[PDB]
Amino acid sequence: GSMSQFTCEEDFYFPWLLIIIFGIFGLTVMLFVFLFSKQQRIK
Amino acid sequence: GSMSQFTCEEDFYFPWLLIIIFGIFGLTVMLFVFLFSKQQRIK
Repeated sequence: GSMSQFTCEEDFYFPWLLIIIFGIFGLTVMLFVFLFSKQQRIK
Repeated sequence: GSMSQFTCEEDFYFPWLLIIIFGIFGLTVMLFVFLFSKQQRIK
């Protein structure tokens, strides 16, 4: 009633860290290939 | 309906589906680079 505060139900139970790691991996893979193609470098 | 099922007719993007797609992406990216290197390594 006085202050407003919320809380997560999952409480960091499920493997969220695993998802994060994988997420960056995919984004990095594509992001790398994209920038690499623009650089026009074989090495 | 106690249990639940997912079908194409439903026409709805589930959360688990997103994980699956990404999963194969990462595995394919590495699996591809690995096989690619082996294809060049040997004449």
